[PDB]
Amino acid sequence: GSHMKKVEAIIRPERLDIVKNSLTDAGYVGMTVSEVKGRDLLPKIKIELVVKEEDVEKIIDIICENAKTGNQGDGKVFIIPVEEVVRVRTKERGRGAI
Amino acid sequence: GSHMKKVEAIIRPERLDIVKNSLTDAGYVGMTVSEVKGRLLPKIKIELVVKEEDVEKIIDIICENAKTGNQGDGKVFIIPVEEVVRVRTKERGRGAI
Amino acid sequence: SHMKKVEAIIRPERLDIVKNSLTDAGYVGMTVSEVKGRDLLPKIKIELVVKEEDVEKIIDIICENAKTGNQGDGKVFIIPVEEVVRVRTKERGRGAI
Ligand SMILES: [Cl-]
Ligand SMILES: [Cl-]
Repeated sequence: GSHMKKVEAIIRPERLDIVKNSLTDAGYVGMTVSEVKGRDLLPKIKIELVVKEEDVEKIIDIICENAKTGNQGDGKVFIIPVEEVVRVRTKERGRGAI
Repeated sequence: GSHMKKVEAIIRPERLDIVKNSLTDAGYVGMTVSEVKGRLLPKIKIELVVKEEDVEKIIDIICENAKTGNQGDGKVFIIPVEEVVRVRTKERGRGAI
Repeated sequence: SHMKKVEAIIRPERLDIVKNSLTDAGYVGMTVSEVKGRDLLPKIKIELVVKEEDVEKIIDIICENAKTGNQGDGKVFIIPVEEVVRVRTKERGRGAI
């Protein structure tokens, strides 16, 4: 019961700003962005957020809300368990590190 | 039990098309592809979130088509996935897969 | 499964020291990718799937060699890995690592 989760979302590159700015506005700044390819192999954007479990549903809504375009290929959101999180700067561990 | 898993494989870049097409032929199209480095030589990472019962099937496909018989053929990892959500429809569980 | 994935996001200028330090400690199996983090500044992601007993030292190596004393040094995540398969020999479990 770590109560820490990784949110992994694959979205359209043209939806990054709207999804990033919407997340920033909700107080979710800890985010990793990478250029990938998905489903032909079209350029896509992967976003990763390691957060407190209680924040997962809120982030899903924000990602789901902003990323939607109503067309096929909008992307998916994955929830992956995280058993530990550590801050490199102070070696602090746990939910405090998030 | 979640019954949803993430298949994460690091493979040679020259084996991507052959592995991709093999998976598509077997009905596994949902896949994310990213360029990485490993050993620092360039490699290709493929990710598939699938139903648990399909894992063994996909492992076979990747291993059979990514293998060249030399060191560096890559490795396949299975990571638990507790939830999957479809952006277009917000469907969760195996339906979103 | 007693197998775990170590995923660390660090400053790009600390990759070599962390990379070389891990290999010096006997940790050669590692994947490196270029990513962005916060505003959307270049960062480096390093992934290692290892035996659970080795995680702690790897946390130590990454944290001690990636830290600079400034804010934004990065984080280390521990994710469960339920299976590892060697593409070439198709060997699974902790032996495959
Ligand atoms: Cl869709
Ligand atoms: Cl993962």
